Amino acid sequence: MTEYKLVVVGAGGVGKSALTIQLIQNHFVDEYDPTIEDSYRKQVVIDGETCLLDILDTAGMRTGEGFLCVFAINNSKSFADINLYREQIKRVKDSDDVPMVLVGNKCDLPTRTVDTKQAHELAKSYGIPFIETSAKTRQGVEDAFYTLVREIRQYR
Ligand SMILES: Nc1nc2c(ncn2[C@@H]2O[C@H](COP(=O)(O)OP(=O)(O)O)[C@@H](O)[C@H]2O)c(=O)[nH]1
Ligand SMILES: [Mg+2]
Ligand SMILES: [Mg+2]
Ligand SMILES: [Mg+2]
Ligand SMILES: [Mg+2]
Repeated sequence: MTEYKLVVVGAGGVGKSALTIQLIQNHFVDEYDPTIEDSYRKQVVIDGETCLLDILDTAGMRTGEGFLCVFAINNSKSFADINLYREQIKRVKDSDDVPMVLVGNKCDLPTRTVDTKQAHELAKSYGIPFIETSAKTRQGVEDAFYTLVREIRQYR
């Protein structure tokens, strides 16, 4: 079956692990050791297609085929840091055309300090999709990962 190597990047505490575990294990982690970096695998169906996802949950690469660049909507600094991660990815892949998706996580929270204009304008600056997620409620989580897969499909 088709295989896709995904990588989740972003500042500490944004929800990289929570997003990954919601996808892989279907549950929300209220805490997850910020030092655990691992790959997590799952056979899934995306748009009817059976495939294998291999997801690298990073902690603060070269074989990654698509990247989620994650910030938290209640963490301005995490948004500022997105550019460092995007550039890291461009360098590690030696390419400007790497599939990626901008993810604004923790959208369940009312304490928003990165607005929807900021996020949408950044995504337009990168020419990539922006997806609002909550690892807590599961809103957007499949959409974020699967959109990335569809970006890899396009790229292939
Ligand atoms: N309210 C809320 N909290 C979240 C969400 N995603 C992650 N968290 C919490 O934010 C903290 C850091 O998440 P974690 O996945 O460890 O972030 P990482 O350092 O990027 O892996 C944890 O306490 C999570 O339970 C979310 O969508 N909403
Ligand atoms: Mg983590
Ligand atoms: Mg491992
Ligand atoms: Mg099918
Ligand atoms: Mg502001």
